[PDB]
Amino acid sequence: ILYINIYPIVNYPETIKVSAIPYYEEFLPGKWKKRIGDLIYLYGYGIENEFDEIDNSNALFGKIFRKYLLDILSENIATPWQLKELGSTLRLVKEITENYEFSNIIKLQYELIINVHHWQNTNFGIIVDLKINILDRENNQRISYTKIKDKYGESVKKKIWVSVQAFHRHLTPEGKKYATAMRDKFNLLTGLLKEAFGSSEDEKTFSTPDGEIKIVFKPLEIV
Ligand SMILES: C[As](C)(=O)[O-]
Ligand SMILES: [Cl-]
Ligand code: NA
Repeated sequence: ILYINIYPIVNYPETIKVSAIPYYEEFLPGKWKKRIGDLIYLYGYGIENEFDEIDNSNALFGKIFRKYLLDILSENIATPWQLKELGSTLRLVKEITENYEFSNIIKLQYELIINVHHWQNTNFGIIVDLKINILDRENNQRISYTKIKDKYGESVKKKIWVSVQAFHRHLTPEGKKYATAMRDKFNLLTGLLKEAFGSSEDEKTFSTPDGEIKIVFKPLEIV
């Protein structure tokens, strides 16, 4: 039983309202709109009175829905997660607030990286990657292990790496290898994804102007 980091959208609007205008140079990309070739399509909360409807049998549907999906998710982020990047990709972050040695000088931050996967014409899912960013707490900037070693010394470097591995569940909280690591790492991913979208249940529905989007917070299974 193989589990993949893709969380399926099991319901979405089979029809969505879109507006098209010609692309123009001053266009600034943003929510509720997408450039497609030499048109910009408005959708979701960007729809003015003027509109056309497109269904999932149309190639345009997937090109729009892949972005609309992220736009909606971006409207449903729960504290303490924050939006870091929205566009073709959705990145959310939160600070690791549990204790670890050298937390006073080194800030750790989980980052969920959310992309949309589309396959067999009508299937959508979010592909979700988890990274931990390591920040120098005094200036809130990214800091490499080498720079930690130079600035705070070898001991801090080594300890941070163990803490990072423990927060990824690559090691036990005590810093040791364990047997059940890929199961627990998936549970962590699923649990953080649930938290980030305010979900206590293994599925959640999100409202859109076109109808509901339903996501199941359970990784796809290849048996
Ligand atoms: C109208 As809205 C949910 O895009 O702020
Ligand atoms: Cl765009
Ligand atoms: Na539907």
